[PDB]
Amino acid sequence: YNAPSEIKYIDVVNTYDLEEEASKVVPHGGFNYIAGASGDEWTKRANDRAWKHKLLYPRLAQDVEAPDTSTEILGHKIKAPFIMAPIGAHGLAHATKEAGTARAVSEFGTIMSISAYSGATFEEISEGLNGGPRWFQIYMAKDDQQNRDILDEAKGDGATAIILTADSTVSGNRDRDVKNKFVYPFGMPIVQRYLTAEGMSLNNIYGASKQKISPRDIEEIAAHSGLPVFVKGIQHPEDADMAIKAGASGIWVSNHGARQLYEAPGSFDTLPAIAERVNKRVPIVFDSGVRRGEHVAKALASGADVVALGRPVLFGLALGGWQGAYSVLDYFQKDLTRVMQLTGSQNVEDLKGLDLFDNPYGYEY
Amino acid sequence: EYNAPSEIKYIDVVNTYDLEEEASKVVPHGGFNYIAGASGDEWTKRANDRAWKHKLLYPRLAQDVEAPDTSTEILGHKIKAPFIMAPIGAHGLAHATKEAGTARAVSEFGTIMSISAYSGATFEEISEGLNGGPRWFQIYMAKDDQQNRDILDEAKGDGATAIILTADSTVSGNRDRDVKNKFVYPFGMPIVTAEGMSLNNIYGASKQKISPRDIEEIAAHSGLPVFVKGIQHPEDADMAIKAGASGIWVSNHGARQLYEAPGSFDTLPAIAERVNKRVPIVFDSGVRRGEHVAKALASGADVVALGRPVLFGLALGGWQGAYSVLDYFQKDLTRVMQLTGSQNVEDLKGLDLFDNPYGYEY
Amino acid sequence: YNAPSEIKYIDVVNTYDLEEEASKVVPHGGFNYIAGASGDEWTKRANDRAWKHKLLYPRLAQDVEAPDTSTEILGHKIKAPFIMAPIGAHGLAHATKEAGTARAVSEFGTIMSISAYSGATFEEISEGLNGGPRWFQIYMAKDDQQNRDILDEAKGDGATAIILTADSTVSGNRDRDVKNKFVYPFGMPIVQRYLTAEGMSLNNSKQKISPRDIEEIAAHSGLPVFVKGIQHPEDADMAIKAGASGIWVSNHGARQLYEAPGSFDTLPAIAERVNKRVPIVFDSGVRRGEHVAKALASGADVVALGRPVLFGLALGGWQGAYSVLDYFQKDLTRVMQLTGSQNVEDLKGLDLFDNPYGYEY
Amino acid sequence: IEYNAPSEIKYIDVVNTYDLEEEASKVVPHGGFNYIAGASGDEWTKRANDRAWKHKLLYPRLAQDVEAPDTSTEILGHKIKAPFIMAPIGAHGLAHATKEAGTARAVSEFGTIMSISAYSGATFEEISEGLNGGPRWFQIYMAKDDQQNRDILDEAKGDGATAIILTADSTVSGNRDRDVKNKFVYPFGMPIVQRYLTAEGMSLNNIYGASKQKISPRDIEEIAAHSGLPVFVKGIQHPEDADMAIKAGASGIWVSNHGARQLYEAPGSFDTLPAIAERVNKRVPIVFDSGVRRGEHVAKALASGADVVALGRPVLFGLALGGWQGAYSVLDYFQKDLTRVMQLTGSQNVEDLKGLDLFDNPYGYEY
Ligand SMILES: Cc1cc2c(cc1C)N(C[C@H](O)[C@H](O)[C@H](O)COP(=O)(O)O)c1[nH]c(=O)[nH]c(=O)c1N2
Ligand SMILES: Cc1cc2c(cc1C)N(C[C@H](O)[C@H](O)[C@H](O)COP(=O)(O)O)c1[nH]c(=O)[nH]c(=O)c1N2
Ligand SMILES: Cc1cc2c(cc1C)N(C[C@H](O)[C@H](O)[C@H](O)COP(=O)(O)O)c1[nH]c(=O)[nH]c(=O)c1N2
Ligand SMILES: Cc1cc2c(cc1C)N(C[C@H](O)[C@H](O)[C@H](O)COP(=O)(O)O)c1[nH]c(=O)[nH]c(=O)c1N2
Repeated sequence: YNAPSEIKYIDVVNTYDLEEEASKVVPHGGFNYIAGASGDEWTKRANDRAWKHKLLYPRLAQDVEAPDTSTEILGHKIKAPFIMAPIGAHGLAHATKEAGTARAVSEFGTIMSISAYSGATFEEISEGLNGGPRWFQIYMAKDDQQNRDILDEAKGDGATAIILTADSTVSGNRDRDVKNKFVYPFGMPIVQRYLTAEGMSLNNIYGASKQKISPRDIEEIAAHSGLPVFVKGIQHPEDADMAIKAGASGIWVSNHGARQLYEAPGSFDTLPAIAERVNKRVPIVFDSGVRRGEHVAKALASGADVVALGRPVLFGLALGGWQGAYSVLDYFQKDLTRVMQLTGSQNVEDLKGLDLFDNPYGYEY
Repeated sequence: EYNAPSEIKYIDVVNTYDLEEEASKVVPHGGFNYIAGASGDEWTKRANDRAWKHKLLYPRLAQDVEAPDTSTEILGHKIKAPFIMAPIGAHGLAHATKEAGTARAVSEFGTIMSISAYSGATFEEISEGLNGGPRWFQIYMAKDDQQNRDILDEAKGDGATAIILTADSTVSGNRDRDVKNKFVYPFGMPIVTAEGMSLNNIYGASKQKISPRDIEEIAAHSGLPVFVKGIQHPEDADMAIKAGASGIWVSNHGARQLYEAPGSFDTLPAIAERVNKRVPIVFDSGVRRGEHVAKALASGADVVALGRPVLFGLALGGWQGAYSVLDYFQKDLTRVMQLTGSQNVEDLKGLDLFDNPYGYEY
Repeated sequence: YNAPSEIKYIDVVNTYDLEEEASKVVPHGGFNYIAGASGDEWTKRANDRAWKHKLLYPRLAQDVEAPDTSTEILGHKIKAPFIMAPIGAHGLAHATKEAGTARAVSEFGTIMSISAYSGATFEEISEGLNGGPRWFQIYMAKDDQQNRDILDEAKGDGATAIILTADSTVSGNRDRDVKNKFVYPFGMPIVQRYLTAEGMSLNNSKQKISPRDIEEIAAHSGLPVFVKGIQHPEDADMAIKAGASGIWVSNHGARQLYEAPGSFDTLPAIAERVNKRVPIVFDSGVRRGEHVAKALASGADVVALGRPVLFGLALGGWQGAYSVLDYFQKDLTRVMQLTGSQNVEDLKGLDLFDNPYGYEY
Repeated sequence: IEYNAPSEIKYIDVVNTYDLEEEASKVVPHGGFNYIAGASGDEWTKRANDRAWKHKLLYPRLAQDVEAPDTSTEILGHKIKAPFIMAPIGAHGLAHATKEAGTARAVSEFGTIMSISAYSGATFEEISEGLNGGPRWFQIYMAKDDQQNRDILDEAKGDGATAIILTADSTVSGNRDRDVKNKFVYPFGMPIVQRYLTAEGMSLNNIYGASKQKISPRDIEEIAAHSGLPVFVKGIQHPEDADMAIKAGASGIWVSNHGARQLYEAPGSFDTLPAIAERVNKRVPIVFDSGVRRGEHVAKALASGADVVALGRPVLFGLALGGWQGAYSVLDYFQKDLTRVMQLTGSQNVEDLKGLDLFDNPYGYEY
């Protein structure tokens, strides 16, 4: 597996163009694993086109200058209201793998989410973070003791929150991966105890993780870890009520980048109903489709506290390693700064109160 | 000479849409387009497909679900999954084993075979393929009353446990591909010569002046439950039940009949609300994915019926190819059940759907 | 101007395909004059896509067989609920011009509408009609005596209604014709007196038409008057108050005001306002039997056919044009059977399914 | 900074304004052409500006007793030949060698108002020569220094400005991908704002960056008080800003999204107009811009609450193709296009336009 190895900053004009650029340096199978989604990818398109449903207003004479992008979540002060989404197997994108992404995220000044399906060990990632804050995303074992062990190792590494990804009890129908017969070209050291991953398909990896996740799992992870728990993959408001009742300390609105259930809504369309149900009882992280500063703003305006970034950071990693990934984070901060100035937002809380224009015509207008 | 493919093999289905173009490589041009095509410029066939994006499924989490059960029961038949085979004539356009091949797939899978009155096979040939599997017979009514009595008696003696009255084909749809290819039927219809006849003249020999009395007459004569097939307007569901139907079969004939009509799935909720659980509902016209099976049940259907994708599987692999399509739908549905929080088929019928007012382009 | 000249029936699978086929035989300028519309033709596309806003239901066990397409309008018995729209310069499509269309229309058994801008004389058209019914479409002159004279000649020819086309007081912005520098290759003998049109552009007649003109035409001719080009219901009220005997809903095939609605979308509001006081003719975008049915279900009494008939005339002279009329009758017969309509009055009562998603569904 | 704008002067036959874009691309240098034509992001909001016109459709009306429609109107005491004015646009020398004096001559001779951008590549004296006494409004991009604003406003008023336009939607630049990809810089100076920067060799983000970011309602008040001229506030898309501007002493509201050159993933400008017009409630005049390309658009804007529209890109493309005569051709095209529309809609005069029923099209562009 010939992963890219260039380390360089990149001049990001927009994040969309990074996809085709990365396609020229990432091996075909791996690239399509990263870029692809379920079915014919209509719901991935829906994640993107959802942003045109609610439109931002420019606002004038707002007495605003030098907008402050910084915010705080679960005690962590971060440079902008976005974090790194949990993504396994960064080694598909770049030889420096999760340690590269970790270096970008910590240097930038936000929170790194570590996937249980990382191709790097806790020690390797921690070397890249150099003290930076991190949250750990568990894919649950069937065996309780193994979940206890993974959680203890995560916390001992320094995790300050646990993310339970519950929308992948089985694999999505990822036609690119089926057609390419994709299999991992390396191991997953954190979950190996219950599988190695090298040569396995993702459907069999998700297959070893727990299918019968219930609200008791949320309660049990919360009690065992003593850390705030996010429940990730929520698209229906009832699950936010369920998660909060079961002791969750945050809601993570996501459709897994459209890699899971097909013929489902664009994730952004689901956010307002979820935020209304949550009603600020706990923090909300939003993901699945964020590509612009305007998207960050619209998410916050619609009830998110922060967003999580995925594919664009991974494409940045492919093209330039840690410096490429950092270039993408920096882009988002600068992009957001512009949008804050033009929308009349002095600070992150102002973003959360913006009026949005309803566009009933959709993408073709 | 019509020379259909004859190879029997399993196929690895990634999705059923790709089966269309794959099947086009092995089926004679004329026959293929007869199967694939629809009325006018096929806008309503596209509508059947795009309607699925009007109501979107939610993923649901921590639902305490594992190993979802796809089994269900309809009019006392226990079936492996909530889909049956739609009645389609002339399977011989797809594969040399014709309706017997589809029958074997359906029977071995474990669902119900619907036999078209316009099958290219006899009841005896189809029965060999079914090897005892359940079957329903779909009638295209004759003008002559005794002929209807005779066909129904033969169907029932063959083992039919329900009758399907297809009433949306009193004349043929405007099927441009068949006109432009100058296609005509290459073999007979022995249950009802058909060979060398256009479909429009075939439908011409059947009864045009179908009335509610016909539903009453078929039910009384056969002593079997009768489904009325082709329904798109809720008043017809009411009429059919009042006339003695034991089931409603929501369909636009795969968009092969009236043009510039709705996508079938968009018609389902108003029909199910009108039926008000009085009789079972079968839904068809455009089902291609497990997501579609789930959305139809969530919208008031009890089962769906499959058509073109199974024929395309038959073309590619005979009974084994058709079986592969049925298996694909069962596994596809299983995934969807797991991700939506559905442990069983009754759970599918209760799912919330997300309304998408933006339609296909979003 | 090398117009098509051959005469033969044609196979019509659908009318949309006639446009491309006609383009291969009609001279470029004249073809594009017939086919084109204002601006970038968005409103011509809207005329077409409007049919997907309201969708037909198949209906079952309706006790229907051998549907009857026939109807009557102002006492004329016609074979199907469609007439020929008034279109000038049929010579652009075929050497036999309006006499060819007239033969098709009379042989079929409907009403011929004669444009004041016809390339043929009344006598030439009359020999094609062989006694068949005709209505005369006037484009008003500024001079009152010229209007009197034209109406007298039309009535003398046998017109049994007058159609006042009032949506062309100035020309639409027809980019194809501007880009092609289109000019008529022949004269317009009926309106000669006030212009010869050979060498003239269409944009080069009365602009200040008022309701009084409707009154004066009705009073002078003693014939029923249709007011043609209506898209707003207030104009239906105005026209009926002014003595009109019919309302002709139309946007001139999208050749007039640009960035306006598709004609079918305007029909229900106009039919509501008319409230059955007078008959309604609908045009602009009819291409299928389904469209005929939908127009009737939405308040029209008949529709008028235009471009597809002209494309048929290009392809086959009167027999070509006849094939198109026959196509529409057969197409409607299928639709009637499948929708549960025994007769034309049943079409007028059909439920339609609302499609809020539009063309891409 | 090599830059070779076209120089030929000729009338042009305008069939429609859309076609002028491709035609101008043949003769305007690449960077400057794409600076004029382009917009933010992937230009979805520029497309929205254009497709918004299909949301509300015109009715033809019959037997209206209308002939020879009169396009003349009046705004803040200026009698103009048609209900459109020239939008403020800097650096006209990117389009044609004759620069802002070329456009000024066309606008003046046609008989409407010239809006002069603070970022003009021409001095007041050079523009005034082109105007030959014609009416002018001055568009300020504010300095941070109060005295420099007073000086600019004084010079503008001395030159003959009869209104001041505060463009407040560009406190920082939009994300203009074409200009980033092309590394666009201005090839000449901006004499009116040089005092706070020159612009030659500078990127627009750094010129906007020198202008005032922290614009507040007090700036509107101070401009109005200092100049003693009516002040428009330009770039409004949200009705609250119309309330704000009037409360602060504005004499007019200029609805605009800057040609989609500023905030991305925002509504098409025409879609915002009715809510603004409802809030304004005829307290002050409304200028509308961003996407006007046809007489139908002028009509629809007036029917939806605007008093006049402002023209931008199509006039610059005309300038590129023919200098002042090319620009004149574009203005004339608009007057004739509007006249046709007025005849067919039953509109005898500009006030009738403002009263037109519109057909609501909930299907949008694809219908
Ligand atoms: C390649 C790749 C791999 C993974 C993911 C995504 C992608 C793209 N996602 C989902 C991820 O956290 C996030 O929800 C999406 O990346 C957001 O969608 P976009 O990146 O904005 O398109 C994911 N989520 C998770 O909780 N654990 C994981 O290991 C992975 N793996
Ligand atoms: C080739 C072919 C032939 C037939 C049909 C369909 C097709 C595709 N259909 C309609 C069929 O029962 C069912 O309604 C459609 O197949 C459903 O549409 P899809 O297959 O999902 O597109 C049909 N229906 C019926 O009742 N008797 C018949 O003989 C046939 N024949
Ligand atoms: C080439 C051409 C020429 C004319 C027209 C149309 C066309 C296409 N139309 C309008 C005509 O009566 C009718 O309203 C349209 O043809 C209907 O649109 P479709 O033909 O269905 O697209 C027209 N109308 C009229 O009253 N007098 C005329 O002379 C003409 N001329
Ligand atoms: C090349 C160019 C340059 C500028 C502008 C636009 C364009 C296209 N615009 C905005 C302008 O006044 C107006 O809002 C838009 O031109 C209207 O959009 P359309 O031209 O119809 O697309 C602008 N606005 C302003 O107040 N001062 C300026 O200097 C400029 N500069």
